[PDB]
Amino acid sequence: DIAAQAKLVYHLNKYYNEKCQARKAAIAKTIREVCKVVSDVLKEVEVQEPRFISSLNEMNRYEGLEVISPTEFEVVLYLNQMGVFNFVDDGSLPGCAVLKLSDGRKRSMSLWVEFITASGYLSARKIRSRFQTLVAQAVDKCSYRDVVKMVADTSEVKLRIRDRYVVQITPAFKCTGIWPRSAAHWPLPHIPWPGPNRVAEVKAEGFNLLSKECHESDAWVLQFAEAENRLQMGGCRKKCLSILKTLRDRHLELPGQPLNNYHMKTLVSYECEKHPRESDWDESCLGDRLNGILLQLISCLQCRRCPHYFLPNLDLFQGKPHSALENAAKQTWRLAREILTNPKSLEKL
Ligand SMILES: Nc1ccn([C@@H]2O[C@H](COP(=O)(O)OP(=O)(O)OP(=O)(O)O)[C@@H](O)[C@H]2O)c(=O)n1
Repeated sequence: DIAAQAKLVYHLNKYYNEKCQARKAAIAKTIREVCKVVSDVLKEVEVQEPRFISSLNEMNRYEGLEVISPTEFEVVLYLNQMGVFNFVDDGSLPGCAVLKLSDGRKRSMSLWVEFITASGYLSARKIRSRFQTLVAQAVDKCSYRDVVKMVADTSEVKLRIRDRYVVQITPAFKCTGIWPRSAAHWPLPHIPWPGPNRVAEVKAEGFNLLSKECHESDAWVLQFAEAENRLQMGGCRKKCLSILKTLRDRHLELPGQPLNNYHMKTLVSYECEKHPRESDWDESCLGDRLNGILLQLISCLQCRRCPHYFLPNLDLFQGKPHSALENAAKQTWRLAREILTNPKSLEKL
């Protein structure tokens, strides 16, 4: 039985060294060709409207870029601001928050003066709509125009590149020096994880406010990309996450798109709360952690509920038909059974 647990760890590491490493290289190649199209479209916007500056810093990754699928991405476009707005998060719009002007006048003081309502709120929808018109003009004018169209029938700004890749470009503001009320419960009082030292840097990472749709209202959607990534450092956590994203790409890309990489990302964080010790994420525990996550994934699909890690009131399955979730449970179960029954199957997965 030690041989079987050891056998699972061995073949998972081969899977990580082979399929996961190839996946990282292939997506990096796709990201490279997709971002130079995005940079050309965005630099066309910025000449027409300098407030939309391209925050595509390669820094060695592209800041603000998130992978959803081997062919789908989201670029977070961070907008300069003066800092005249107050962050307001009551639970009136779950998973959302609002930016209000600090006192009555000084609307002239803001860079986005025309987008502040009479009530004094900075409108996410008005900013995205203006941004959409600018992008729709850029994709007809830029050098790459033959390979970029803009996706239709959506209020989101999405570029379809070479009829293969889809990129959502989401305007956003970075919020530092504040933790949101909707996330103030975290970290849980009892759970040994993370270390209080780790919590203080995660909260120092801040959070983002994104202009996209969710659930009329027009508020900003909360997002914790940078906090999430700092949270999952240490041990084999990220190696586990990479294996999950790879298995999902190759075997759980299903009709209706019930599962995406962010589901895997959320489950790893919850598995960290269920196993808070650093020794639970030792390299020898890689098989136990992956098994626990896959079974946890099956439970979420069967229960029709997969809560957001920082915003437990939010369900990451909301809007997905139960037939698609049930199909994903049946495929995830059969996948987890094959891996556990014979880890050598990973060679051909
Ligand atoms: N902002 C980003 C995100 C991704 N990538 C590239 O795309 C690959 C796949 O990213 P991801 O879906 O997050 O898979 P991971 O296994 O998590 O890659 P990593 O461990 O490097 O984060 C990464 O290896 C990285 O090289 C990038 O260049 N810039």
